[PDB]
Amino acid sequence: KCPTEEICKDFSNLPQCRKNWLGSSVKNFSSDNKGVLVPPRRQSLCLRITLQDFRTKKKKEGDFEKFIYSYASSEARKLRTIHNNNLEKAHQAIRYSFADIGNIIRGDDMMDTPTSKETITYLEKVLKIYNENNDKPKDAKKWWTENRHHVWEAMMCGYQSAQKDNQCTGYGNIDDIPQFLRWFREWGTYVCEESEKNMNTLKAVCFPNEMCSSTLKKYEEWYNKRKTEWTEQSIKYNNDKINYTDIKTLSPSEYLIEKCPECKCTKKNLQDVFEL
Ligand SMILES: [Zn+2]
Ligand SMILES: [Zn+2]
Ligand SMILES: [Zn+2]
Ligand SMILES: [Zn+2]
Repeated sequence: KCPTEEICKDFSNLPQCRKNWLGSSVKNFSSDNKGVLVPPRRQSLCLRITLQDFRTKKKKEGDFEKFIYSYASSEARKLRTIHNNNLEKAHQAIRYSFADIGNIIRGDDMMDTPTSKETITYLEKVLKIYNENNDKPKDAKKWWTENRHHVWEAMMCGYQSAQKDNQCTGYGNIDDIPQFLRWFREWGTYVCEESEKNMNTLKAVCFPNEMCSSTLKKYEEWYNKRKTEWTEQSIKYNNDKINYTDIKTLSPSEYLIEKCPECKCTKKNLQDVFEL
């Protein structure tokens, strides 16, 4: 279920958080991460910790952590405000941001930004200050393992404040899925949806004069835009799949067709369209 009303009170919103696929501003975009496209949701993710945030929040035990929780809660609220007429898109976007918050905290998020580079260093310094003589986490990896449940509660409390939803959810194991795969999947959820809709539209108009020709022209523009992105992301997918025993023999289309339950990608709307 949703978390108790008590737990939610302990979290707070941040007015900093208000409401395409980018092939740059990724670390090592020409080497390790060639082919990686950053989701628009990630580019817009509400979480920034500055040297100055570190200075203020470190002064009281637990405040820096709560500052993180607050951002996570605001990110969730924002996402449900964006996807207000669609519960499940909202849920999946929250999950994706939750996982992204994980990589940021753990210091291996792919975006080349100060927040992505610096958050781990600030968290770990604070944990040294307060936990160096007890049994509590002193590194960000253990912190995440021990506190990810709290982070998720803050997101659900956030999601509920958008429009008093009573339908919360768990996060599956989303945060354990390699980030490049999650981004590829999220691309998948947008594109396979476009693809199914665009096909129906094309068939309907062209195969029940100029409207057909006009429809096909737009269908082509959509196709070429996504085809470049498909091509880029397949480079990363194919380079890195060798390291995972259960996808190493799968093509990029097979990955999204067979191993992305949120995707709705099919042979007809993905494989037949994008892979010749
Ligand atoms: Zn759901
Ligand atoms: Zn969205
Ligand atoms: Zn750089
Ligand atoms: Zn908790």
